[PDB]
Amino acid sequence: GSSGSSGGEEYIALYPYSSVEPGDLTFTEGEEILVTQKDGEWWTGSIGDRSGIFPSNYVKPKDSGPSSG
Repeated sequence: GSSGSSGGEEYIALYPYSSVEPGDLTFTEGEEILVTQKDGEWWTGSIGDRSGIFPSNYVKPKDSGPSSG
């Protein structure tokens, strides 16, 4: 019954992190980073279809109210 679509962990960038290196994922505060791989402290996030590393200390758990109706 029903079909809920999910994937990775939805996190919000608490602060805008700009990396000069194409290795670290570049995003701004508020952006929605989809975490999938967590290696140590720094986890690998994604955006739409991007990939890179970022400070896990610069991301929060996308908290959304239990929308109902």
